[PDB]
Parts: sequence; C-alpha cells; structure tokens
Amino acid sequence: QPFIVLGQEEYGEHHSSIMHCRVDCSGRRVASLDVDGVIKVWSFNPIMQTKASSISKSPLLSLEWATKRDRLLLLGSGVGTVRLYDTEAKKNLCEININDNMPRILSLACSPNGASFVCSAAAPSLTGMNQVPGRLLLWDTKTMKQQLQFSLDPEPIAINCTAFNHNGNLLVTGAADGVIRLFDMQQHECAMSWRAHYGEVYSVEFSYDENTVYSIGEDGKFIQWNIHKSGLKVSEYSLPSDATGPFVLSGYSGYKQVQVPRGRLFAFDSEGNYMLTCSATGGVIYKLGGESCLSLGGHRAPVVTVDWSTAMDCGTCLTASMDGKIKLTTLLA
Repeated sequence: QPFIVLGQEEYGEHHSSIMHCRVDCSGRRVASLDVDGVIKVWSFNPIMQTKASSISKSPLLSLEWATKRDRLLLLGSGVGTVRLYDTEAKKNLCEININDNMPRILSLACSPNGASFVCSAAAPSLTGMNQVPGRLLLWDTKTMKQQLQFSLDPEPIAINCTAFNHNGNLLVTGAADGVIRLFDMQQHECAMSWRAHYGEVYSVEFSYDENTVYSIGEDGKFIQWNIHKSGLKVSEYSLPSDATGPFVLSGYSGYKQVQVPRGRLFAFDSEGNYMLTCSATGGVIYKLGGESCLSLGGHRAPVVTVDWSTAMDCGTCLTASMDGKIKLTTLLA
C-alpha cells in the first residue's frame, strides 16, 4: 500500500554502463556519468530533456552536486583532480589539483554551507585490491587550497563513501577496510570509529533524525548503527546478493562486463522510512520500520546504482543499469 506508481520512463542517452546518477538539490535535475567518461545533465518535468552533455578526457570516478551554488557539479577524476562543471554555462570552470601520489578521487562531499568540500584521494588500486592507502582531505573551495587532513586510524586506507549531516558538523565515511569513521569538522581525529563490514563499506548515510547511520557493504549486509554508542548495531539485514554485486552483464560470447559497486547502492525517501536498493531486474524498495514492499522492475540488465528524490509527496526513483539505461519511476505517497 505505501506507494503507487504514477509512471516509469527511460532515459537512454548513455551508451555505456552507468557509474553514478544523482538528483540535484532542487529535485529537478539529474547528473549521470557512465564508465566511458560521458556526463549528461537532464531534466524530467514534464518531459525528459538533456540540458548538457560532456565527454571526459581522463577517467572520472565520483560526482557530487554543489550545495549552495546549485547548477555546479563537482567531478572527481582518476588523475588526482576535481573538476568544477557549470551545468548552466555548459563548461568546466576549473580543474583543482588534489594529489598526484593518490590520484583516485573516490568520494566528494560538499559542505552544506558551500565553502568547502571533503575528498577521498586513494592510492592506485593494487595489481582485496582496494586495500591500499588513502587520504581524506578538507579543501577550502575558497582559497582553493587543502585546509585539513583527517587522520585515518590505525592506518591510511581508501575511503569509498562519505556523507554530511544536515548542519555539516558531522561527516560519516566508509572505507575499504570495512571500517566506518565519523568526524567532527574542527578536529583531525574521528570522534568515532568501528568495524562495520567484513570487506569494503560501499555506501553510508545518516538517518532522518541523525541518531543512527546506515551502511551497506561487501558482506551483503545492510546495517543500522547508533551514533551515540560506537559500534552498537541497532539492526542488521542480509540483502539479496544482487543488491551488492559484483554486478555482471554477460553473453554467450565468452565476454562479460563486471562492475564492483562504485556509486550509491541505496537511497531513501524524504522521511527516511523506506529504502531503494539494486537488483538484477530493477529497484527494490523496503520499509525501515521496526520487509520488501515494492519492486520497480523494468531493467533488462543489472541495476548498479540508485537515487531517490522527494518533492512534496511526489518521489522520483532513479535506477541505473549496466546497459546504460536509467529508469525514472514516479511514486506518490
């Protein structure tokens, strides 16, 4: 009963598997990035319409909408840079040099107050492969310099995912060593850290009331954690294996494509009561109360990343798959 499907449409401008697809802060624009460096910025009211296209030079690994100065997209590359992409002017404003030694920009989080961003900069993947050193850096957009290094204890490690709380006081992070680290933004040390997953942490998020954090990891678990009590599981659930991959699109050709999670694996409605996840044939929605309640379907290839935006009881669910197709499902509460 909780949701009714108003419609489902397909955005098909991408021709390679999707890496990231994120709705902007106004709920009206999508930025999506495929494994070939192609970025599309598009709208979906009341028709789908491409507002900008851009083919990236160098590999691109992360994508984050700026917070105060909307229409601005931050793109983290695989050559140790962050590119500021003006989706209105349809041009790159500048290319910020983060680090040559640790060129994989695996995560970007923009401060809700607009003056800084956090970025994960990781060593090249080892030739268990992501068990490599990483740094986590606070970058002052405004002097264009690195302001702060977060200490990663006990050792530097690649950070896969980051998320701010509403005020920007707290940053939750998930690492390739399975550890979750939670930072307050004046100090270099995490206020809190614990072993969360056996294998990599792929996505993290604060609950709506910011009393817990949610995580999803390589062990296939979705876990809710009390942030007043380090390592206190509030709850834990074993998801179907196609929620966490590795996602595989294969043919009789002897040919396969393999995607380890890189983009967001889970997304929530506005009030944090329901969770969208990946599966081989479309998005799957669960209820988070103290429970699969809707399957969105529509995909002929495995879904590898999702998003969910809410505007006033109208939700839109993005599901993105290895054939490059993005389905938009409109949900009414």
